[PDB]
Amino acid sequence: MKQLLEAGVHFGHQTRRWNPKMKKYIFTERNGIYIIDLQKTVKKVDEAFNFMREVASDNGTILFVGTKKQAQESVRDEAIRSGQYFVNHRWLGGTLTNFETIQKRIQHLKKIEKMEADGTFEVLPKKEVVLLKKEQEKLERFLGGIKDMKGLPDALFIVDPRKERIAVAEARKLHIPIIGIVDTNCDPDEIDYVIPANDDAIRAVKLLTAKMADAIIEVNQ
RNA sequence: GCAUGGUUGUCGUCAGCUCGUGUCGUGAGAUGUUGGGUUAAGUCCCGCAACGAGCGCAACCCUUGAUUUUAGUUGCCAGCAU
Ligand SMILES: [Mg+2]
Ligand SMILES: [Mg+2]
Ligand SMILES: [Mg+2]
Ligand SMILES: [Mg+2]
Ligand SMILES: [Mg+2]
Ligand SMILES: [Mg+2]
Repeated sequence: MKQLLEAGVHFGHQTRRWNPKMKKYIFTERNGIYIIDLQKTVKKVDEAFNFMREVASDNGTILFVGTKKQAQESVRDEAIRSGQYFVNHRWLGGTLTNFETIQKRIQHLKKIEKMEADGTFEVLPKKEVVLLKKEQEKLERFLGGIKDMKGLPDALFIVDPRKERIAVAEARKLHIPIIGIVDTNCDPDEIDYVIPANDDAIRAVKLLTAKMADAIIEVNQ
């Protein structure tokens, strides 16, 4: 939470595309670009560091959502390190609300990645070549890291509520508390523990999400 | 045969018709099944608030077109004598 470390890149978005209810975090606007106040950020990042206290205390599960283009590389590595669960590519509709039917796809993937190793690897001459191996990559590229999620997630960590409208809407309905990095165009009401920060910078996203890794890997020892 | 069972024609071998869970809408409804390519084909790919499934399409069946082993009778006659 070093203010100098945060001072690297935390700008925001243009003036034309700002949410009027983020004005609390706006400080020292510039020519055509808003700049968010770092003083409140370092204060507010503490709660998200300390709200995530309880959720991971009992070996709970957390979900990372990184559909944004400058997010997949970070969230993938943040969750594999901590033994957590992540989403990189498009968020499947009803991943949480219609979570019961997702297991069928998950169990299907587990079955398929068993036959070439444990069962009859060769069951068809070339049918499995064109269809069976083609679907196993199709399933993993969307399911990704949630393939070992035993139950409903305990908390969510998103990076862009404007680009994760499906996720934030279907997590509120299921009453799961979320933490996320919001920009000058996002909405703070939807998020529980707001972290006003830039989302467009690769380093800025990696800086903040790396703190969450150390936060969770502390208790689970 | 306007009380019915069974059987059949026709649109038409046209490529469509629905369902489970989820979501949007006060509601009838909607989505999936739409959008960009491709195909004989909702046949397949990419995207997508949807994820999958069933009956259909395709294949599995018969027949014709090339060829190997088995078998020489009532079939055939290479090489033969009649
Ligand atoms: Mg009649
Ligand atoms: Mg046809
Ligand atoms: Mg419809
Ligand atoms: Mg189409
Ligand atoms: Mg063809
Ligand atoms: Mg079909």
